[PDB]
Amino acid sequence: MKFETQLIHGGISEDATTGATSVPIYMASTFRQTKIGQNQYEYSRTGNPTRAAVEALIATLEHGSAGFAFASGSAAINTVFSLFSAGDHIIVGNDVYGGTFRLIDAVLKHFGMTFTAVDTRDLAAVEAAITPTTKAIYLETPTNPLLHITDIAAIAKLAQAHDLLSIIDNTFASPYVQKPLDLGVDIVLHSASAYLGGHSDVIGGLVVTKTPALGEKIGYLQNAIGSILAPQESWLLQRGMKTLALRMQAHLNNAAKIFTYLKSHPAVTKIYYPGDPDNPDFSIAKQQMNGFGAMISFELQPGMNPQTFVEHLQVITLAESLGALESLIEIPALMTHGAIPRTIRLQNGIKDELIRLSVGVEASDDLLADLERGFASIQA
Amino acid sequence: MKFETQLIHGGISEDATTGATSVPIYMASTFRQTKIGQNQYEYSRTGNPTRAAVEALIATLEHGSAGFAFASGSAAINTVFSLFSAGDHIIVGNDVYGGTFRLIDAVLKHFGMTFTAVDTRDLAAVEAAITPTTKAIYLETPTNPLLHITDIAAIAKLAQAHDLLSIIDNTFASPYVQKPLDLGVDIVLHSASAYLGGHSDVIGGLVVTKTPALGEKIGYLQNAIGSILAPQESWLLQRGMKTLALRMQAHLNNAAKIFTYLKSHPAVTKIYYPGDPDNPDFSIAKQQMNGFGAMISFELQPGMNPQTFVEHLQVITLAESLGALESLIEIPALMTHGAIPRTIRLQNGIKDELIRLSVGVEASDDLLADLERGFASIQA
Amino acid sequence: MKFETQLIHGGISEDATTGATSVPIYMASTFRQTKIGQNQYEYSRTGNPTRAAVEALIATLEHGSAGFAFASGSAAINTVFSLFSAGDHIIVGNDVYGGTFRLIDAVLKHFGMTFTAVDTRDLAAVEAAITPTTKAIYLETPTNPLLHITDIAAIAKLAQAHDLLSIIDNTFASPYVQKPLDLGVDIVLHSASAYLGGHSDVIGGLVVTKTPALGEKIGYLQNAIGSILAPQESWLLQRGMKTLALRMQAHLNNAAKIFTYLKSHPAVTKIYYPGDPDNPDFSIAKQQMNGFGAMISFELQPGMNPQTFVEHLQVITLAESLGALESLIEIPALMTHGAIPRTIRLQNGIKDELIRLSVGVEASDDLLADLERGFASIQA
Amino acid sequence: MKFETQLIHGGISEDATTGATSVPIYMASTFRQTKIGQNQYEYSRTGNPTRAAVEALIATLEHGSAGFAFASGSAAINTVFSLFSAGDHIIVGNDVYGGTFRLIDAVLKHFGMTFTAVDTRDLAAVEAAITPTTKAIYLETPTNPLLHITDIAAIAKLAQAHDLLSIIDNTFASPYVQKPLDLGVDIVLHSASAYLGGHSDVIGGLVVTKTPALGEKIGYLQNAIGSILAPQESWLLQRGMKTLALRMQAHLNNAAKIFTYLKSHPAVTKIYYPGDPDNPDFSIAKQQMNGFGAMISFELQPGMNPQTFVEHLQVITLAESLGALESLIEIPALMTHGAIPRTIRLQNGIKDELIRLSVGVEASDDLLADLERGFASIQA
Ligand SMILES: Cc1ncc(COP(=O)(O)O)c(/C=N/[C@@H](CCSC[C@H](N)C(=O)O)C(=O)O)c1O
Ligand SMILES: Cc1ncc(COP(=O)(O)O)c(/C=N/[C@@H](CCSC[C@H](N)C(=O)O)C(=O)O)c1O
Ligand SMILES: Cc1ncc(COP(=O)(O)O)c(/C=N/[C@@H](CCSC[C@H](N)C(=O)O)C(=O)O)c1O
Ligand SMILES: Cc1ncc(COP(=O)(O)O)c(/C=N/[C@@H](CCSC[C@H](N)C(=O)O)C(=O)O)c1O
Repeated sequence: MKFETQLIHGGISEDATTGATSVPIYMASTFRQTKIGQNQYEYSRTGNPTRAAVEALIATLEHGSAGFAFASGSAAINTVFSLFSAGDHIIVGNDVYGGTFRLIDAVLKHFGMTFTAVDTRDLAAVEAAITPTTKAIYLETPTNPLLHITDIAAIAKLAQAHDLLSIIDNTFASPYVQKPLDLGVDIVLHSASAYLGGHSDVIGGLVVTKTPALGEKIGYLQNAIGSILAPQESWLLQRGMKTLALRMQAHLNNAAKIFTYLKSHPAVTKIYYPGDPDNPDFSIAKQQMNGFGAMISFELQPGMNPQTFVEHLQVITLAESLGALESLIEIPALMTHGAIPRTIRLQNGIKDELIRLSVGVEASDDLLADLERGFASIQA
Repeated sequence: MKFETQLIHGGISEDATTGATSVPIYMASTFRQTKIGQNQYEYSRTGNPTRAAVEALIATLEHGSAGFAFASGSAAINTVFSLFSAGDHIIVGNDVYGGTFRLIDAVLKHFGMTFTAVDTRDLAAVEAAITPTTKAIYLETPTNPLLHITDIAAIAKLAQAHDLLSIIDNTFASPYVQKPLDLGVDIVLHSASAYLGGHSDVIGGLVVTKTPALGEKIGYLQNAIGSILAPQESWLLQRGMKTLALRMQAHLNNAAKIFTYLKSHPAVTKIYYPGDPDNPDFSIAKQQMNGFGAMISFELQPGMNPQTFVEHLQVITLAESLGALESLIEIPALMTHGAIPRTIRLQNGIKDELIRLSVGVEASDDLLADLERGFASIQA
Repeated sequence: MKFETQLIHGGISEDATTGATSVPIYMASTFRQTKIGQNQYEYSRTGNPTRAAVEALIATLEHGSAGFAFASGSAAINTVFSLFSAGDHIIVGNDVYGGTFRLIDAVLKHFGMTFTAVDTRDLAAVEAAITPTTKAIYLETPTNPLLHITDIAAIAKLAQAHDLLSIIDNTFASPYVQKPLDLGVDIVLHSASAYLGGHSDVIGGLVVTKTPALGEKIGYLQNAIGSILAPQESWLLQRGMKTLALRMQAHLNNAAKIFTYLKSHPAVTKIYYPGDPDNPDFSIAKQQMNGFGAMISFELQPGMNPQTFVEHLQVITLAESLGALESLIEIPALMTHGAIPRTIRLQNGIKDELIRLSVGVEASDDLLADLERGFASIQA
Repeated sequence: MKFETQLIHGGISEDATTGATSVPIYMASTFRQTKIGQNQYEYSRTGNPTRAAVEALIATLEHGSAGFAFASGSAAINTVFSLFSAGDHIIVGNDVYGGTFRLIDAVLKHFGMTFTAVDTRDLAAVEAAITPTTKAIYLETPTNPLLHITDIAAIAKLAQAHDLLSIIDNTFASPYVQKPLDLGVDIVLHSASAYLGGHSDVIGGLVVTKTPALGEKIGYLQNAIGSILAPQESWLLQRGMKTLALRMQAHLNNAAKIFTYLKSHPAVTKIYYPGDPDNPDFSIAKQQMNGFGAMISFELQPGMNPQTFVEHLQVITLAESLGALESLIEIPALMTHGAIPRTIRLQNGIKDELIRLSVGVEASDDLLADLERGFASIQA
């Protein structure tokens, strides 16, 4: 049907036998069998009706073939990279969530995997990074937290041309804004803690594969490694997913309003927003994004203290995470990207004074009034 | 106090501010902060009051220093082995759960990790397997499904003598029967889907470390990889853990009764039970095990069909998993150990006719009557 | 705060001690006490942090003083009417949900309570029904299922003039559309199974009182009778409430589109919609309702079979309940109002061919296309 | 089967279609229908697979025909008494839980219902209370908190002889100790917050009827009044019920040990325990009770302060409720029976210095050591 209708009714969204208008929460760890092998489900880790349904939904939403729900976005990333073996080289984006940076440096390189960081907006930089042992290209768009917009279909074509895998981290856009499998990508993955759960009460990850033979691989790993999303929280994700469209419009609209508002502040010295029209990413954003996202990062004038600004907001809420109905705000150097050494941070674009604002769903008037409370506290 | 009292009151078992006689279920993904860094909790993946409490409990029960709860026992094993890097060699037990076999062969060896299988009851075999790149010894006791009893304190001393790590998979015994950290081991890990949840409605894993510096390492990995146990199911584990003592006595007692009963059957050609007194493992079992477990594996006479036997039980329940209040039964070649190639299975002790019976909690009379229903369905 | 911001942040919407961006689920039945009496909470039935927060929220949303959450809307109605004693007379609306009819006839009249049904759009009819033993006026607007719009502030003034209580059942409008406490009413009550939970996975009721001395009375009854809303489902209500504004706009807009669409069908012989402009209720609706609701009832031409029409819809879903993201549809004579005798039904406006359509949130195009599938099946 | 096996496998304890070893949690509020009326379930309040299964279990356990799960024990009592109408007279026990006293005085007498309190151990007192408008006999055994043991089969025969209903509140014994439907009673009801949930994290009530025509009546009221037990907490009850036998033995045994221990204290001036052999209730207790319960009430010497005693226990926990794995303790005049006026309390047996101890499951040694801490603080 149309996309709004797929949220309500797509995936598996009911119970065949009873008519229940809500996938039951199958807490059972195991399932009895009449004949061996013939049983439809066998063990809750290998798969169960509750997580099966959330998996179904994220996949129809992403225009892919198979969904896979994981305990966290980190856990999803980890078993996706478990496709690769020692010797393999991966090209990564120069700006990714600090944890993806951490999992690579602190774990994956232990496993014989090598990495090269690349501004994947420069395709020649990407093309130049491809070695005979290179096996994949991993990137986010928009990036955490600078919101660099990368050309998905471009990177996908590069990947196919060289028998590489394309892995896009679609957390910030969500399928309402971007469906990377529709631009040639092989694997799409989400931190469903953000916009797909949307209510600030679920940690989880999602992977959606387009080919069926890579669904086999990601599934075999999901079950062999077991970092699965549990029944209650699979059920909550799917519950929060049903409002994704309604929530995401409210986010996008509010963020338009916050950007025009921050641009009109001289206290604000730089702004990161894919809808900034002097931003060179502006056109690739329009082309591949239905909306410009609801994340804005910005810098204050160098003498101005961002912690003062942030600790004096009162409707906006100082915390990590993003994609929540509540507008969260954060200083990535002191929080989500402290896992990256300060020298690499400043080298890749993340000054110590950067502020990252997950625009939320509250009434726009109350948000601007609140941001004013924070500008007022640093004398502006 | 005493162990039964630690189940009810140990770990964190209440709520400091309210008095609540039950750790609240902290579904929040993130936590607001008044001043950056100084917040007690930050992000539900990194840790939250609900999972923190289950973590506390499994650790006081295991006589260790730190607990870590994971999405599944598999997920716990995976991030424990993420301590190791390419080049490292691990000695493993010749009989481990087929999934541990699978994670090793299908994933871990991709990461440059090498393995040697060893009957860790033969300490000279173990001693002989130790190479200059060997870094750890991983084993279960009792083993899945043959219930080989290994000398924990012996393997621990071997490990310390060679600057190795000892990793014991304590799923079948549980802390009520065995506390391997008390015999010199560094890491203890559980499939909490079995006896610790005990109710057949939770998938989860637990790791407990004894040193504090290895708790730091396992924690850093728990958070960086993210295969964490979610709040609802952390809460259910801890709920099921409170009855572990009551349930485990009932299991052990029933299993004593099932063994004497199966031994008196000529249809039963071989039996695997750590309390079998002609079993050479019998004495190391008495020495290090408070009870003999509630798992029995057995073989029928070669012309007798184990699937007929199993598909004709009606109180006992044909399914995977174990440690449940309900007595589960299973054929490991056709089920939990199908992940091991048939030739390696027969080579390591697992005939195609082996039956594995998780003795449960139902009334012993009803169980023997039921097992009779299955013997009746095969004689000739 | 503006209303959209109160959904996200109003009531109690976080956890004071931790910062948790989600009221924890306090499953504890009881709370320890250091000193007797001086404990803040005491017993989960009497009140707990989880249900306390949902109670807080429905009350700030309704512009009242106290919230009270119940196990179901029926259970809320029952303990509200438990204010009254034998001898008391209540005026009720001629069109109320069949269960309110049932609770009155089958239970409340057993208790010595007397009732008079009255079209509360005719204020003289209401005024004329007031006897010396009359103690309250109970009504819904819009009514289930004919959507008769009653003048709330008019009925409120009548009530105060005669030392009566005004009880309005605000289920169909919800606080986004109507806030009856702002028009002079004493008690507002909800079937939170409808729009406040909004996700078709919560049964519950809410009562909000404006005076503080009637909050005392409703509270004393909530605890003495105990028909309370449990912690998990209190938590889900409040979770579903956060999107009420986003969801309710989508509902209202879709319903505008469905009405214009049904009006342009000659197969449709009569329509019940508070926004029908030839409907005499149209102006009192504009005056007291922010939107016209998202319920439409309609009749087909007398030879046309409504069960054929309904059993041939495929995006719309044949079931009881309403207020769900999914568009539910139903035949009140054969379903929600079978509890009213057929003769009283036809007498009060409910023909056997009436159809009631809870307009939902799915894309409007897919809904009209679907309703066409049902018109096509009866030949029009 | 045997009773221990019915806890694990009785009622509905699995899922027919999947084999799930755990009744799924059917959060759906409503159920789709293919043809009207034909649907097995239709609205979660009227009944759903999750609560249906808990209802099934409490009924097979109680040797009755129909189970009914309610939001709280209070809510169960309230809709059971909703069978009666104005004019009806009920005989009640002189010692019932203070809330049952409150619901009667503060609500039920409003409805034209009249009550007579009677020591139902004296059958002539009961016989003498029966008026032409008397319709039922309501009592608890053991009573809250004095644990008066009443002759169930005697009261049942009295009831049938006079076309009365017998309603026994079986909360303190639980079906493991007493099954009143087996002694001639019509209605059995439980506060499942106590021993049936057993884990101190569920509020709920249960009613079990023996005749099928009274199951119809209690059901019609359950649905019309709606004070139902919600899906998550229905699921938790049934989860806690599976260990009832294991937990209840531990309770009973510990309580034997606590009584002998308290009897040997001269600081303890009076003791209430159905197993006290100088207690005249001792023999009717042996005859109708499998065990003597795990509640002990006792008085200290008149100069000794019970709040000092209680506020100085540290394994035992000062709170309301009972039946929990943790040993709770309480002063009924200052807590659970403050709802009864002090003069009626002292008149019926409840001095201001009475202590009520819900013996729990913790190790007996740790409990006696703890009670010593409280005797030490007042000096024995
Ligand atoms: C694009 C992307 N992909 C993947 C992920 C990971 O997904 P999750 O495992 O959290 O669900 C994220 C996470 N994002 C959160 C993480 C908070 S920091 C974690 C903790 N403080 C720590 O120090 O480790 C954020 O930027 O605010 C992500 O933005
Ligand atoms: C000693 C030990 N350590 C660890 C684990 C893993 O713990 P979990 O991740 O399951 O919680 C187990 C598991 N045991 C279950 C697994 C069922 S098979 C899985 C599935 N059919 C598949 O084909 O993969 C069993 O033997 O019955 C284990 O016995
Ligand atoms: C304005 C109003 N107030 C109160 C309520 C009651 O609230 P709840 O207890 O359901 O949450 C409702 C209910 N409405 C549902 C009830 C379904 S019928 C019940 C069952 N089939 C039965 O035969 O009894 C409906 O019309 O579709 C209500 O519309
Ligand atoms: C034999 C019996 N039947 C029924 C019930 C009622 O069952 P529930 O509704 O609690 O589940 C009970 C309750 N018993 C608890 C109630 C705590 S007091 C309530 C509150 N403090 C208030 O002041 O009101 C107790 O004695 O400790 C009961 O002992």
